[PDB]
Amino acid sequence: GSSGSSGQDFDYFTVDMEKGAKGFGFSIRGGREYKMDLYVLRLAEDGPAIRNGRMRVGDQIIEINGESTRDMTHARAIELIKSGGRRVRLLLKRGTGSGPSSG
Repeated sequence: GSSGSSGQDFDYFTVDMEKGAKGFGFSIRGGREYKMDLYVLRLAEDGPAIRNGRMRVGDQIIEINGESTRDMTHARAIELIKSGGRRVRLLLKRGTGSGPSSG
């Protein structure tokens, strides 16, 4: 009587931010175009992104605006952030882990 998928990935948390002076103030990298997942290229020091926190530079985006980030190209994810509007919600997880793995 057990239940649970296989593969204990990092913390699957969602991100919530709005548009700024020159946009959300965040970029992405990778994609089907390069045969790799979508990560956060960099962050805007003076943008609403770097102020959000939920998302940082060096993470892996598994979801974007609630749209499964699969079989998608860096171009798509780029249009999704502008397709939603001023508010963009993507699922990101920090590679910090659950803590010290020892015992």
